[PDB]
Amino acid sequence: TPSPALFFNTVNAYQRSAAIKAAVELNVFTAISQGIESSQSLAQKCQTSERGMRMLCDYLVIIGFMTKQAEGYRLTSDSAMFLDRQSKFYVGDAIEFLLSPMITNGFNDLTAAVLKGGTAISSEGTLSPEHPVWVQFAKAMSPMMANPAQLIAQLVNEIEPLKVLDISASHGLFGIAVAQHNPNAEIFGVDWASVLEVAKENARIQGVASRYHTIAGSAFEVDYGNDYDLVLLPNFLHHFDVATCEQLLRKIKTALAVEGKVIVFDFIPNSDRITPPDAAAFSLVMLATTPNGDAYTFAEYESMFSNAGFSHSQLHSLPTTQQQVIVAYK
Amino acid sequence: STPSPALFFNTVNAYQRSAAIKAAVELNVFTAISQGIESSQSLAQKCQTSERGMRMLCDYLVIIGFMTKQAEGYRLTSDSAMFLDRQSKFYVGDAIEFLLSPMITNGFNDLTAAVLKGGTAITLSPEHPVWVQFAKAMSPMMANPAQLIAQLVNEPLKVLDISASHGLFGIAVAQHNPNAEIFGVDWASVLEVAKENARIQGVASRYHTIAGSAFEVDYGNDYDLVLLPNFLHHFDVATCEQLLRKIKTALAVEGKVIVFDFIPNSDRITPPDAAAFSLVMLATTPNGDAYTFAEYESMFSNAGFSHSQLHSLPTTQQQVIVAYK
Ligand SMILES: [Cl-]
Ligand SMILES: [Cl-]
Repeated sequence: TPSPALFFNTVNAYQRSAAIKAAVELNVFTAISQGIESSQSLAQKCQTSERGMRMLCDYLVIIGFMTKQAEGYRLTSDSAMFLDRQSKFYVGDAIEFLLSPMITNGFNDLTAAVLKGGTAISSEGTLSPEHPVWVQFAKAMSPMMANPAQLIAQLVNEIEPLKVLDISASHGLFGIAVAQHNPNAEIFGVDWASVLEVAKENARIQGVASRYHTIAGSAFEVDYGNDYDLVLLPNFLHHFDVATCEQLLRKIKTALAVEGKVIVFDFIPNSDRITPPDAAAFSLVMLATTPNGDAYTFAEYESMFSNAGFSHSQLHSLPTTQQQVIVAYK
Repeated sequence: STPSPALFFNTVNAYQRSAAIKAAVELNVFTAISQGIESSQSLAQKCQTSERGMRMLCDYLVIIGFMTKQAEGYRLTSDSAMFLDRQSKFYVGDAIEFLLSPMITNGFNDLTAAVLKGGTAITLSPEHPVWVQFAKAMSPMMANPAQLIAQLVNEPLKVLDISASHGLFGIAVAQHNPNAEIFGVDWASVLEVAKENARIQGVASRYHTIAGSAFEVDYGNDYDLVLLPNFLHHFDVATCEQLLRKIKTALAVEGKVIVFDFIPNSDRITPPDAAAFSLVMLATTPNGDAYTFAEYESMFSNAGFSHSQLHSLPTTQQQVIVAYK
């Protein structure tokens, strides 16, 4: 039988976002933790009205974050692991970036973006110089990037760099992990100055500050230097049109040493542009927030590297992690 | 088995799905595809948008399940062909005029404040104009329930329809009962949608209106049937009880009240759409709720009614209570 349920669930999907934002901001999951709490008790613990807590928690049960037992609400394993502040795997503060109005405003008029072919946000959306949303990204999103940074590092350890450039270093964890596994590596991070403050702090925390160097400014304007064994591009290229990525890849080529390598870490959808769903859905994010950005397929990236003068590019799917890697060879 | 933050991240970004379906309806994408197959280039030309914008939106709409992507272009699912193509008799797309009204989405923009307060941080203002939008935009999905309730009651009647809105509940009683006289109660501006619908359905000579607040106007007397579609949920129990006392007075000796509303099981988590409606009440009203049958039963009892009885109606989304004077 045919049904308008998808339509209506989709129309009202914004409510789920608001519900999880409230839950996180109010520490609801931390208050429940691995036990069972009534809404009356969560009201006391989180300092809210009881009826408000009850209506929120019933909804959180309805959409899958918790269960409702006789004696109260209980987290699912996933909420206990990822949303309870007591857990080492807590990612709940990612909303500081993901639900930043600096990001969500692009979706306030997606019709406008579809009409014009890119972000309806004033200027160049999130690509304006030193946009503060990238400080929020660097602070808020680093927990989920820790593991892939380590994976890329141990994929690099099969190569041995002495000189590393990390372009849009952000939190700095990709270059920092290279430094962690390679005692003779010197790391150069390129980002806006206020973002590199985070990267530096993370290098400090990780014990590699003395081998961590910064080149503040636009990846397109700064002088990188040269003789780089390894150039990392984590979650950068998707923001720009193809010509701009090509401009960047030529600059990178000049800076590489003889046997130099570029590692791209990004959302790389299959050629269908609909799978994997999370990778492929990122193209709407690029429409909403950037003028000409896209979630580019491997074939598209292979062609950019080919046109920028590289000899060979190769996909490493990395099934253990959400995003995908391309290694290019000078 | 293996734990995942996927539910968390997909819930966090869920607002994006609402944005995409809003753009698609506003741009008339589903009407442009219809029951055929159209490339993103063709659709950009038909809808007067950029090619890349259309491609990116359509790929996203394929991902979340509204259409498929074939070799030669995009193709609707049956559900989209049925409900989102304007050419279909069952088109419901313009429901977003109410559902994505700022007058509802603003409430969720400060849901955290609502939870702390116990009620809306910002609909029940005298003559709020979002109710003219509800009446125009939400009527297509109420057409079938209205016919079912008219089926359920139908055996010279005097009917009161309280918060008549689009007027379809009362109108359907008159559609099926040619000697029924209908008295719609809502704000004057909302009643003009009701009257337009009365006329369209050919029942206008037997459609009458009492303009103003359901809580202040004078209903008259000797009502066989009183309809309460989608209204009690906005108010607290005491305010509901007040209205039901006022209703009781207006009823003839063997008079019945029919409530059509979101009535969740006593778990307050099923059925999912009924149960989740209480968050919408938190976000948008000071003291509204999705009340359960026990709660409505108690309200009618305290208001002096002899009896109330549930009719789930599984052939629809919402549930029905009949109360007896
Ligand atoms: Cl990153
Ligand atoms: Cl209604």
